[PDB]
Amino acid sequence: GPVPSRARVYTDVNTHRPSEYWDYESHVVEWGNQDDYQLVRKLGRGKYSEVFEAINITNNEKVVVKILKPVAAAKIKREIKILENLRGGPNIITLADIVKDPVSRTPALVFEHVNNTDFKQLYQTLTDYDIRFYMYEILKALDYCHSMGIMHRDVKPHNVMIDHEHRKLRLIDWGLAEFYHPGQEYNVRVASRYFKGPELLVDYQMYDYSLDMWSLGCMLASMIFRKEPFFHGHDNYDQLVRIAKVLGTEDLYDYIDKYNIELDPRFNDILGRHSRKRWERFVHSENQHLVSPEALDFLDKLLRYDHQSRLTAREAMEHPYFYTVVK
Ligand SMILES: Nc1ncnc2c1ncn2[C@@H]1O[C@H](COP(=O)(O)OP(=O)(O)O)[C@@H](O)[C@H]1O
Ligand SMILES: N#CCc1n[nH]c2cc(Br)c(Br)cc12
Ligand SMILES: [Mg+2]
Repeated sequence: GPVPSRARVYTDVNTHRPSEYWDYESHVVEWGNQDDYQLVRKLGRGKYSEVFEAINITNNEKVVVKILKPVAAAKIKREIKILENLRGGPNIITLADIVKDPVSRTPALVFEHVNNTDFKQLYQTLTDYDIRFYMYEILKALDYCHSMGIMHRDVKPHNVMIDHEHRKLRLIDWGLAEFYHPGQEYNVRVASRYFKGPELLVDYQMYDYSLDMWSLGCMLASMIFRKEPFFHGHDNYDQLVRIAKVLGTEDLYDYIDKYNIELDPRFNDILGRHSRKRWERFVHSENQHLVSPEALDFLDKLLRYDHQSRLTAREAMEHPYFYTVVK
């Protein structure tokens, strides 16, 4: 069957922490007072929650309330424990409270409010310097959560809030996050389609923190090349074909061979044969202001089929692409 894999960093962080840290099912939720929060307006509804802008009447501060749906109500302890474990970490959204919503009768997570800049506005206006600055800020959040034994598993632009006015970034939406345990087989139905790593698309379950580094690479490629999204698959199968049209099929087959993976036979008629394209193929007059040899080298080291071969968040922070960023 498939060959096992383990992370090259932070491998045993959960084995050396007390059971209380990662055993989220045994966690006893401390409930706050729902009357402290007055809902103001509905910001949206996802597959798992309804999100509202609210005011904390004990200090007149704005907050965001995520009211979980019954489907979500199952693995809520996992999101709660992860949020409490990471609380206070660099660029991690702060969970302010947990209350029982009187209408849904489900848990409602109360978060710090971010006066975030519109995501299309961010995509259209961030400069070369801004992209480097903000990529460094998201790497601080990812190295922190990885060092804490957690993988986010849903890195994408909408989960990376930026308040451009205060040069403030927060990594949000920890509902798909998981504790990393060496040898554990995880569900591959994580991350949004365009950000899914090759490990998920070929059904390799023994993945790790490096999944987040693929997703970050997808964000970087879209930003510097002005192509939203960078790998535009029509479904999860075509998603792999789009990746293979850029990275080539030979390295894909080497990756499948190394981990002894049985590729779904539905790929036999759609993958074809493709060479790796040099990153300069994607450069044009409308994106040249965001591309540099350092950006291309950094991107090249994130977007690798072999999850064990990708830069870790800490190695990424050492890259020359960030030398220009004021620290
Ligand atoms: N702390 C926050 N500050 C401001 N807006 C937020 C905050 N958290 C979520 N939002 C808003 O709510 C939505 C994202 O919610 P999210 O946690 O990603 O949902 P889900 O877990 O169902 O996928 C977006 O519309 C975003 O603008
Ligand atoms: N793509 C896009 C816009 C956007 N949303 N969130 C982000 C976080 C970062 Br880090 C960067 Br760069 C760009 C964005
Ligand atoms: Mg989200």
